[PDB]
Order: sequence, then C-alpha cells, then structure tokens
Amino acid sequence: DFALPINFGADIEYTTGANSVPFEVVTNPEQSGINATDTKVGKVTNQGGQYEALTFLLDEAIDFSGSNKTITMKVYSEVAYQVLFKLETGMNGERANEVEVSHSGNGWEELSFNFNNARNSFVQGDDANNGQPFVPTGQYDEISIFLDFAGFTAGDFYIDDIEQN
Ligand SMILES: OC[C@H]1O[C@@H](O[C@@H]2[C@@H](O)[C@H](O[C@@H]3[C@@H](O)[C@H](O)O[C@H](CO)[C@H]3O)O[C@H](CO)[C@H]2O)[C@H](O)[C@@H](O)[C@@H]1O
Repeated sequence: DFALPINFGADIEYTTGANSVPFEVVTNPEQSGINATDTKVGKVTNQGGQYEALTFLLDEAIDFSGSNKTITMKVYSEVAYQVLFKLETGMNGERANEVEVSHSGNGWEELSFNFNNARNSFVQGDDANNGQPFVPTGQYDEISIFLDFAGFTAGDFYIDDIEQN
C-alpha cells in the first residue's frame, strides 16, 4: 500500500528510516498554484543538518529494469536550493545512485529526477566511482529526499505526488 505513486493523506501507513528528518501528513497550508486540489501533503522539518534526508522504506521496491526511469515530486519552497532524490542500496545490493535538481524557490514546483542522468551516491572508500554517471536497472525499496542538499537551511517544507514515468 506504501508504494509509488505516493499521494499523502490517503490513510497512508508510511515507513521512515531511523535517521529520517521529522515527517508528518498535514492539511495543505499552501492550496496554491500547481497543488491547489491537494488537501493533504507531507511536511518535512529540516533541522539544518548538512546531508539531512527524509528516508522512506517502501512496501514495494521501485523497478528500474524498464525505460520509465523518471521520478517526479511536487516540492513547496519559498527558498532557492538544491533537491536530491537518492536510491539507497537496492534489494540485490544495487549501487546507491541519485539525481540533483534545483528548486527555484517560487513555492510549489514539480521537480523531475530522470535517473538516465543519475550518478553514483557518495560511499566512503569508493573515490574512483563516487559521483560517476550511473543508470539504475535494479529494484530499489529505500528512497532518500534531501531538501537543500549540502546546505544548512532549516524549516518546514511540503512534499506530495512522488510518481514514476
Ligand atoms: O557527496 C559529497 C559529500 O557526500 C557526503 O556523503 C553524503 C552522505 O553522508 C549522505 O548520507 C545520507 C545521510 O546523511 C542521511 O542522514 O541518511 C541517509 C540514509 O540513512 C544517507 O543517504 O548522502 C548524501 C547523498 O548521497 C551523501 O552526499 C560525504 O560524506 C562527504 O564527504 C562528501 O563531501
């Protein structure tokens, strides 16, 4: 039931990782622009940790064996920063990989993470491969969303409609 596509507030039994930043499903406080029909959204509370992530353990792995390698997600920010969508190590040990895009800071933005242009996630002692291009082809059950990737911005942000296409 906690599988893509994720639209929060449908009595979703979400599962977060041990080190996840606070997350909770809240009535949409910005029923505005691109997300005006959404009545419930995900409230992400950054604490100002440099690489702090919202981490979900999915009931069903995302399958990247096909040509549908693009994850889209609505994100609300009034601050311009980088957003990272990260696949942690897959079900079969598939390499952790990520796409970094910009949020222009204009409230609700549809961000597009095309894993055709993914790179190897930082792993300690893997200098040769860290940040090298990579296209996932495997099954990934653990996803990590970084608001203000590599920055220290703290505060409440909103997230909804994580989908594969
Ligand atoms: O990539 C440049 C930079 O990367 C740093 O490594 C971070 C990882 O530490 C981070 O790991 C996440 C945790 O910080 C978070 O709290 O939990 C989740 C899962 O439990 C982790 O994925 O992930 C990001 C993105 O892949 C990495 O960049 C290096 O430590 C640093 O030396 C390097 O400069």
